[PDB]
Amino acid sequence: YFQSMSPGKLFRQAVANEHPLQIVGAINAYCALLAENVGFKAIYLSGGGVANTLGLPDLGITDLHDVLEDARRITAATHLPLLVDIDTGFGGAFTIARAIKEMERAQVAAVHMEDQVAQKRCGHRPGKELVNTNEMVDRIKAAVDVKSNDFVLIARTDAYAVEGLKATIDRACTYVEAGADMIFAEALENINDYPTFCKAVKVPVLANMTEFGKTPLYTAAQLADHGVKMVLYPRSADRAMSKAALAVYEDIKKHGVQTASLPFMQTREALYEVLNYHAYEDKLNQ
Amino acid sequence: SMSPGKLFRQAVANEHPLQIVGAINAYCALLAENVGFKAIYLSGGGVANTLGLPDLGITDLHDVLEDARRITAATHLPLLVDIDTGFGGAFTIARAIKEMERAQVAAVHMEDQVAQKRCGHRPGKELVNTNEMVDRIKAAVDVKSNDFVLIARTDAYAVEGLKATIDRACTYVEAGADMIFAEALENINDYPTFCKAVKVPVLANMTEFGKTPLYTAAQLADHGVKMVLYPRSADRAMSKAALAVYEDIKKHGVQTASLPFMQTREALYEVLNYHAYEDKLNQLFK
Amino acid sequence: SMSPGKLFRQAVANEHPLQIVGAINAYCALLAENVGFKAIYLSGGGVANTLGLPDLGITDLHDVLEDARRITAATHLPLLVDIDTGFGGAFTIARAIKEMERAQVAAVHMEDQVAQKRCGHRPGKELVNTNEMVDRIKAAVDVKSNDFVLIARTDAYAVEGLKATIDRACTYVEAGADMIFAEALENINDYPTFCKAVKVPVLANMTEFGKTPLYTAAQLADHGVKMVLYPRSADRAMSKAALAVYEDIKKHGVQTASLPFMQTREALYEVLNYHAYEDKLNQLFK
Amino acid sequence: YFQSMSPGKLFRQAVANEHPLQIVGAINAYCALLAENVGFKAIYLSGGGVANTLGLPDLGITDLHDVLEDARRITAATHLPLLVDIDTGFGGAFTIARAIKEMERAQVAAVHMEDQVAQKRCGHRPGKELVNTNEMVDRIKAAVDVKSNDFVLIARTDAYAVEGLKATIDRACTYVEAGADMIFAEALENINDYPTFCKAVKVPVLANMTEFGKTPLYTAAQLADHGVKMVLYPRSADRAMSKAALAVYEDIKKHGVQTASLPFMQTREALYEVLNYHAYEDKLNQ
Ligand SMILES: C[C@](O)(C(=O)O)[C@H](CC(=O)O)C(=O)O
Ligand SMILES: C[C@](O)(C(=O)O)[C@H](CC(=O)O)C(=O)O
Ligand SMILES: C[C@](O)(C(=O)O)[C@H](CC(=O)O)C(=O)O
Ligand SMILES: C[C@](O)(C(=O)O)[C@H](CC(=O)O)C(=O)O
Ligand SMILES: [Cl-]
Ligand SMILES: [Cl-]
Ligand SMILES: [Cl-]
Ligand SMILES: [Cl-]
Ligand SMILES: [Cl-]
Ligand SMILES: [Cl-]
Ligand SMILES: [Cl-]
Ligand SMILES: [Cl-]
Ligand SMILES: [Cl-]
Ligand SMILES: [Cl-]
Ligand SMILES: [Cl-]
Ligand SMILES: [Cl-]
Ligand SMILES: [Cl-]
Ligand SMILES: [Cl-]
Ligand SMILES: [Cl-]
Ligand SMILES: [Cl-]
Ligand SMILES: [Mg+2]
Ligand SMILES: [Mg+2]
Ligand SMILES: [Mg+2]
Ligand SMILES: [Mg+2]
Repeated sequence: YFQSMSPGKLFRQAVANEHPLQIVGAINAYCALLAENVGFKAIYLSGGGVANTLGLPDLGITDLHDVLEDARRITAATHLPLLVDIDTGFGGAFTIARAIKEMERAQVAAVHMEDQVAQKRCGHRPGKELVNTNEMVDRIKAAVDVKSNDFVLIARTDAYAVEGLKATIDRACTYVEAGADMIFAEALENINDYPTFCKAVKVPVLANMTEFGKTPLYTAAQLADHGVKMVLYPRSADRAMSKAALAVYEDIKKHGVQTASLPFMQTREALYEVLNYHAYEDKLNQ
Repeated sequence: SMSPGKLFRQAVANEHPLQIVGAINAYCALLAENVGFKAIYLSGGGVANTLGLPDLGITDLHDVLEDARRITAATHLPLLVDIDTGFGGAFTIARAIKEMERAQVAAVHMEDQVAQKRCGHRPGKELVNTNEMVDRIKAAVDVKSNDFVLIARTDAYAVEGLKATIDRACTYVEAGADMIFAEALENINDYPTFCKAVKVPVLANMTEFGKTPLYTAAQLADHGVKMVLYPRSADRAMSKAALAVYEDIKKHGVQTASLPFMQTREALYEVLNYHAYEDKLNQLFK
Repeated sequence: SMSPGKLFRQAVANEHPLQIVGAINAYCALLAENVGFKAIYLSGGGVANTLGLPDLGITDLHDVLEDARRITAATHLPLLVDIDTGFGGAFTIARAIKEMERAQVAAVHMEDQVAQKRCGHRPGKELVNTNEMVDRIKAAVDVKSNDFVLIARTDAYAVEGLKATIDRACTYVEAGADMIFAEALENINDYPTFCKAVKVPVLANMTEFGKTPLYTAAQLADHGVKMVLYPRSADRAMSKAALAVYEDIKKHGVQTASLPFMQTREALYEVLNYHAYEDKLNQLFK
Repeated sequence: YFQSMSPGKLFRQAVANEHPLQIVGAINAYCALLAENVGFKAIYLSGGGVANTLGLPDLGITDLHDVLEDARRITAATHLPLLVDIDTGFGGAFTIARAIKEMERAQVAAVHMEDQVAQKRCGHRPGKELVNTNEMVDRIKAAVDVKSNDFVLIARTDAYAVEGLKATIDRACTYVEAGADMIFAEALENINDYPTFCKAVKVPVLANMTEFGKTPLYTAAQLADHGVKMVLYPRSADRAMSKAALAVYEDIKKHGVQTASLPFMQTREALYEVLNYHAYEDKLNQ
């Protein structure tokens, strides 16, 4: 409306307005513009996406700055509310506080922080270990301490795969008590566990619709009918982009020319429309 | 021991001709490397457009430098970087060259448009006079290392005709440019006379949706061309793929129909060389 | 609820006159805040010089933006930022304003020099015509929020005389500048006629080693000035102190003679508010 | 000589040439230019300095990017070899590897990494705890794995204050066996412990000459005569700069003008000489 809303308020309103809110991963500002064009009401900056786009595996190598810089580029280009993955907060209480404040300064609408172990030994192997409830509570309190009211903290639990449904609900509920605004859980293997989950935690729940993992793909409607308020598509666009890029590279290498690839390329014209190119080049000219 | 610039010069000498493919980010550069390209490119229009900006000279040294650094962190494959008109006067050009060298960049191209430049394939470009471009080149050559490659790009063809273009190119070589970028030549039969006149290696720009027909690398080489550039080819396909995934999710409430068009986790793991990470930990911490 | 720009406008209205002190970094801004200044300044010459560059328009939006962000992260004290001539054309100026707003900056000043600008106190400045500066201002006003302060700076005095300067300033106000920066006026008696003619608040630049005698804030206010700027004062003393410590260590093999000239750990801890950190941990994790 | 030496080689050579090498802290590029002018042969980027200059306490809040960005600005301005504080490496093996590679890419000559605990619990209080020898060995091996031969890794031990001389020597020796190039220890309370220390570890030893701690100030000559190859002055310049800045701020606030401060300010002329201003403004002019 005519209030000029804060990013967090826009996010909360998008969640309330949609049934459910679909949030799509965008690796850069241009992809966010594409999503906006299609009509999505919220967008997402994946941590794994930030790492992988740098040519790094998703092993917690990236820091606040890697993510912050990708987030800033996106929010500069669109007012569509952005949810940002900040992993485990990048360090202790003061680093978490810095992350929240910097994300808010970057006009980000929401972040999710998770309950994985962060600060393992130097030569410590990759794995799927959870911190205790109390430790995650501390992380949340560090975040809640400095956030504005409108800004959305989503607490993400990875407990489901490891601990089962009951333990997950207990954590999620404790996380809400600590001040989390919403809850991020993996796609439950059984759609009919959602009503119990959503009713227990009270706050809006996000379901993560990842491909090529251990989790099934339900429709947004199905998920909403079972109590879910947000559905996330974290890497979907990016996996298709990579296949397309690879195919173009192979085409050029094999054939000495990109002719066969032409039908698979967005046109200059469509690119110009997404950028509003003509309302620059033409619009203002000597 | 072998500098980026040296690797570039050697790639140019070894290949007939050297295909240089655009990569917008480090992951795309890894894809190109996997396919077996010998040099990669950071497009200025790509830098701008990926930020959601038109290619109108809004971006500065920092926008481009940051994208270049992310790519060279991930690969030793020699990178050619678009630095437009050098981002300002002599001192800015000098800063650009030194920063590009510090970022392990192999080559740059700088062009002879007036400051507020456009795509070389667009109508209504203004050129600086030969003397002014000479000054730009001199500023660059004054601070570059010997191995580092300065490519002088001329946009003169559309505006001044083939003869004037060749004269500029030749003057640019005399001023110390290492190679020539012959932008938006409309006919394969422009190349032999161009390439014979300038002597130094010449790049032909095989961009789509422009003023050039798409000739093969062999055809271009047979006409005296040493480098063929594919500046945005991968990027255009990526955008269409992203858009298609976004439409799928919006229309169908789920990304199932998109799955066949996505790179697999396995292929992603291979391109990131994920297993070398586990390997390294076993190597060092055992 | 109260925007940076609003805090700035209010500081200007409340003080007689508002003293604005240069701070090169966040720690200097904290020192100024401690002393009780109501507004702070990020000098363009300071941005350049601190990088080891001359103040010749080599720096870009990113150099300045990064220094501005570091300061505003540390303090809510309203910050005025030097954006030179806007770093390029209309679209660059628009980007600068939006980025400055995103960085929580309160005010900017933009001047009427030609692109490759110098210190306003140096001989041999070239000015753009009034019309061109008007265009610059319009580009800025078009995208700014209402609260955000655009200060139009004129360097015309040395080149064109007092009368021409006032005419420009007045045209700049008509174009939408909020306040006026009257650079390098040589005599206190230039101010009353200047300030009365332009109406909007006027800043006088009390820089050292320039073309201006150093008048008191009271004297300047009595002549109709609303803001007095001390752009590099702290920075010049810091450099002499650093140099003196370096000479001490080099000459004497030890820094003993320098100890009396060093801030104590205690004072440093107070300015950082170090104890609030321990306090916060006790508050939250008990 | 006429070889064009790598930064690390320049550092090694500076250490070998001097008796001992004095390395002075510089918070920014301009301070590094001042040190170079005075005649120092190596410079230092303090971690505490990076944090404090951001207005942050030295509590491990800063990351690789905060330090990297300050390091890049310095090395852009001078070829004087820079030693950079990278704390405990900013995370596990892969983060350490990234830190080394990025520091090398930034033309840094040397880093020091320490044996403090890093990855404490979220709401975990500030303190002076050491990791076990084995853990630091792992950190060193992570670093040595990716560094170039010439690049200098200095292993820093904080064991002295906590564990005594004997335990410190044992750690230092183990650190050298793991591949550290040099050793950083606090100022030993007894100058005559240095010969034993230096003879046991073999590699060059740095003594840290901090003010206002628990460590005494010996002269460079005294330290060198006892076996020490490097003496560090980490914050000295910066503490004097802060006192000078504060004094200028108080002057302007108290007196309404900076006249009393003038004798304590570096002149425009001296600033111009350090920057080589005249060989820009004059040197190249239309
Ligand atoms: C959402 C996620 O955490 C991410 O890093 O984007 C991933 C999603 C994915 O790529 O499978 C996750 O850890 O599930
Ligand atoms: C090569 C180019 O300079 C670019 O910035 O990618 C462009 C390509 C394009 O617009 O398709 C150009 O100006 O030719
Ligand atoms: C205020 C100023 O614009 C600056 O960039 O600090 C300078 C100050 C100076 O050079 O002393 C100016 O141009 O007046
Ligand atoms: C060298 C040091 O580690 C630093 O962070 O610069 C400090 C020095 C100091 O400021 O006392 C330290 O921890 O001793
Ligand atoms: Cl991965
Ligand atoms: Cl916007
Ligand atoms: Cl920001
Ligand atoms: Cl609840
Ligand atoms: Cl465009
Ligand atoms: Cl590499
Ligand atoms: Cl040549
Ligand atoms: Cl690896
Ligand atoms: Cl200067
Ligand atoms: Cl604050
Ligand atoms: Cl007005
Ligand atoms: Cl605090
Ligand atoms: Cl501290
Ligand atoms: Cl240099
Ligand atoms: Cl770099
Ligand atoms: Cl030994
Ligand atoms: Mg993630
Ligand atoms: Mg371009
Ligand atoms: Mg200035
Ligand atoms: Mg430190």
